[PDB]
Amino acid sequence: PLTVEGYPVEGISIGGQETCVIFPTLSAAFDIGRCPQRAVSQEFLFISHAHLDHIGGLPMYVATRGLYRQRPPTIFIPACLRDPVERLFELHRSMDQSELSHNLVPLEIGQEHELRRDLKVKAFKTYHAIPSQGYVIYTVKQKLKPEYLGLPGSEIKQLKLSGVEITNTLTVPEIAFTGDTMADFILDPDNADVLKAKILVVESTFVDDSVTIEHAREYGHTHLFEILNQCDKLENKAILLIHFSARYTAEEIDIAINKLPPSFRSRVHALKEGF
Amino acid sequence: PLTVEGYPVEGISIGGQETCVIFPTLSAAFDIGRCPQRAVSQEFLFISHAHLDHIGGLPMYVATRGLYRQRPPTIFIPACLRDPVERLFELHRSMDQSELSHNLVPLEIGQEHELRRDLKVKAFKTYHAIPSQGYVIYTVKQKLKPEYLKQLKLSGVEITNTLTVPEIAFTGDTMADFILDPDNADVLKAKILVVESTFVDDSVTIEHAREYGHTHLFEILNQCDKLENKAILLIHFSARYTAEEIDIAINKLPPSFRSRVHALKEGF
Ligand SMILES: [Zn+2]
Ligand SMILES: [Zn+2]
Ligand SMILES: [Zn+2]
Ligand SMILES: [Zn+2]
Repeated sequence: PLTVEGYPVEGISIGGQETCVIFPTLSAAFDIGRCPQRAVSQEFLFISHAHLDHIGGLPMYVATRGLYRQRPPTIFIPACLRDPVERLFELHRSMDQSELSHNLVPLEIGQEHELRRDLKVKAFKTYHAIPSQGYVIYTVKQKLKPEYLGLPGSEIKQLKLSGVEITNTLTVPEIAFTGDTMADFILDPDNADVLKAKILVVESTFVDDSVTIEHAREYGHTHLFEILNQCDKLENKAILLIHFSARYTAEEIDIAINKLPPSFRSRVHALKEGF
Repeated sequence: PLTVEGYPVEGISIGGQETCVIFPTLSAAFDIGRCPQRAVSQEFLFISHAHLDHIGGLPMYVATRGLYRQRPPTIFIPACLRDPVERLFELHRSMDQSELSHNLVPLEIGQEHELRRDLKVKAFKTYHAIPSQGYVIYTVKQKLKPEYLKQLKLSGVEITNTLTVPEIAFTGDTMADFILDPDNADVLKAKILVVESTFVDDSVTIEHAREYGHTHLFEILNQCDKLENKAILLIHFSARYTAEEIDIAINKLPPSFRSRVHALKEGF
């Protein structure tokens, strides 16, 4: 199984067909594809945009969690999609008489929401043919202050009783997911945290010269050549490339990645499920 | 692969998760599940009811046929679903900014629709927790009358007979009461009956299957002589089962019934 910077990664992203990228240790799915069964067990769903290959599985995801008596999921969407997504769920309810319980959380670009005491999300601007946004998940953890770092637990414990503040809150961009986008998201000055996230999940719909950059840009997509051109500004520990055109074989993908300069290439991974 | 009375059968049916049963030589999908890629090449989609494990894949199926430049599919639904399904397409059209071209055919129970010169479908009543119907596909062929095996053709005598044969019956989700409905006689004569048996052994009672609008294998067994089908294809087993448990249950059936039973075990 695929693992990136310690995180298992599941799911699939074929450029024409479906995109659902799953981080099961975060209970997170980035887009819903055709509702792969592995996605059903994730409590948090982040929708980048309303193309059917990204959003089409949404009602089935909610319905299946309901059937299995799982906690209603929390679903993050661009704010402008709240209207149609409400309409969608009410239509299905009007037919199938089910509850389709969920928490729908519209986010505008730059807005944040808490997933858990130690986890939060922030939406960021992406550049695509229809309304869209990416998401950065941040860890929010307590870390020992420098002066207490090398200290026996017994000692730490008494400091706790006395009531000393012994930790600092550390907020770190952990996973950044673009969904479909042009490479210009990299140049948007609001996106600095995207470029420092431990893992960047970004589409590279086209990876070799069989397709031209400006053609990639024609449909709101990114060419691997553009990621390379900007690689010096990508401070991510890992880059997970997704959403390759269905025209490609897995071996073509590997070839394209292998051709990258070695220092950058060492940080590059590919989600090849289904290729 | 799975072949039933000469028909390749593809797709998947897992109770509560996804149902899409594909007869590719008929360009037919019975329900759409989560839109398995194999379904996209079928030009005919027959929807039994609106539960999301049966209908959720619908917009993706239409969208993908458009991307491949295949003809807009003809989609059959219970007549009562016409307004909300029309609306659903309009809503996805707006969201994905795509045409989602299709031909929606509301079919009332008993109504028929010509699929090909030699093929037609008819809806039939099923008994489920929400409105539902099954479908029977008939062949319609012209064959020389036995006696003649030109001057009679010129004279304008009918020398052929039009033979209408029930070929595939698909129930979708239903209680076994579909067997009792006298309007469903042809269902019980179809060459292949594709019927759900959500539960297949005594770990669950018949009554429990019925509470949720489903059929227990035991009910089919207990009425097996009413079924004149050449083949019975069981589908929609509860996800609690393994393939081995399904095979065990079928193996217990009496030889006359057992010889005609097949199961769609994909994913089990
Ligand atoms: Zn896409
Ligand atoms: Zn898109
Ligand atoms: Zn079902
Ligand atoms: Zn049902």
